Amino acid sequence: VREPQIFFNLTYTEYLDKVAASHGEPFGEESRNDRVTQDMLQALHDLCVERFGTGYRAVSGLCYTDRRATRKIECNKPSVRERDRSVTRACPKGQECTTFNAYNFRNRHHQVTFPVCGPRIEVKDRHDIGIHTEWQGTWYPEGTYDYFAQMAGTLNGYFGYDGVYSDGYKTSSHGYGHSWSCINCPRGKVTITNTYRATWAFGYTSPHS
Repeated sequence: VREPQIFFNLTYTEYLDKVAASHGEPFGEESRNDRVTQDMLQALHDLCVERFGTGYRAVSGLCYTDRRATRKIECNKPSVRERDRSVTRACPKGQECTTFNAYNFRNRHHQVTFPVCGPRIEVKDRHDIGIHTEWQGTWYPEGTYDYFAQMAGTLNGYFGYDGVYSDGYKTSSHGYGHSWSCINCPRGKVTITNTYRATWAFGYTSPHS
């Protein structure tokens, strides 16, 4: 069933809510997570296991920048009455860090915050028409896909998307705002423009389950 959905001006966590809604190994209270955020949390568990051994799980984390965008993740193993232990891992080069919310294994009262990386899209190719000027960037994101892109800071701009299904039929959008989201959308090309200055945008892509 082909059912692409396009949204402007969602936050990243609202994009993840739309992913979950389009479908409508957890331990403990992680049972309460949507499949989309649980898959993301499990990738953080993997980092805790790589750096604390079998059974360690991510219980929170954050973003910071020290030369590079960097994740700091708090880990604990359910068997263990010790303080949480931290592991730090830079985002891949060319990527930036944002956060999402999910239940950890021990806290049933509220979701906690976790970090996740995604490509930095440079918006710096200058276009001049008349005495009008804009800066552009293009992103080719990694069946169908759940795409997100947003401007950094308070800037807004135009988000352009051209997607193509395997049989050649097309889905496109072009609109102004702070962000753009595509749920269950075909592989495509994203263009971002703004009229203020050279800047950057954050992209995130995941296969649509």
